[PDB]
Amino acid sequence: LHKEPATLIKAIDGDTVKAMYKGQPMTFRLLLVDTPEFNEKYGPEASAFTKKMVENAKKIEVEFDKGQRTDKYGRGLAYKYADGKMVNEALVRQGLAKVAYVYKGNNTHEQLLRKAEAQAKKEKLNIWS
Ligand SMILES: Cc1cn([C@H]2C[C@H](OP(=O)(O)O)[C@@H](COP(=O)(O)O)O2)c(=O)[nH]c1=O
Ligand SMILES: [Ca+2]
Repeated sequence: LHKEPATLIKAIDGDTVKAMYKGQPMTFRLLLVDTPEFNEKYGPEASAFTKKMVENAKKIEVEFDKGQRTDKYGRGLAYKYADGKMVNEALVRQGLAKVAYVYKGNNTHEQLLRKAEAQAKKEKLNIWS
C-alpha cells in the first residue's frame, strides 16, 4: 500500500475524519475498526482520542487498501496516519475501537490490528474493562 497526502478539515467522531484529499473534501471512514457512537459508552472518549491525534499532527496521510475505496455513503475507506502513526491501530490498541468490518480484499492490516486488540483486551482497557 501507499500513503497519500491529506489535510485535516475536521475530526468528526472516533472513526470518521473529514479531510482534503486531492484537493476535494472527503469524509474518511477508518478501515477495519468500529468505534462506539458518540451517544454510546466510550463514544466521547473515542471521538476525543481521534480528534487529538489528527489535530496535533504536523501531517496526516491516507492509505487506501486494494479493494473498495469508497463505501455506499460516499465515504473514503482508508488507513489514516498521523505523523506516521496509524490512527486505526492506535484506537484498537487503546480499547477505543473493536476490529470490525473486515472484508476480503480490503484487509491488508487485519493482523496488525488483531494483535493490537488482543493486547488491549489483555490489559482490560476501556471497552474491554
Ligand atoms: C468500515 C466500513 C464500513 N462500511 C459500511 C457498512 C455499514 O453499513 P450500514 O450503515 O448499513 O450498517 C456502515 C458502518 O459504518 P459506521 O460504523 O460508521 O456506522 O458502513 C463499509 O461498507 N465498508 C467499510 O469498510
Ligand atoms: Ca462507528
